Amino acid sequence: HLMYTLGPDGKRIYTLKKVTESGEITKSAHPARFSPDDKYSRQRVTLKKRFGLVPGQ
Repeated sequence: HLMYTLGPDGKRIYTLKKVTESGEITKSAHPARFSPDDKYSRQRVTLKKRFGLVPGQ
């Protein structure tokens, strides 16, 4: 009928453990990274950044 477990010396320890699990359930459907396609990258959209021109005659 005790609501606490004693130690090897006689020290009381509140360990009713009435409930099975004792933890805060994390929220589901968390915000996952957005990336449905490869075009998502701003770099892919940006024009050629190589500037490989050939000025001359």
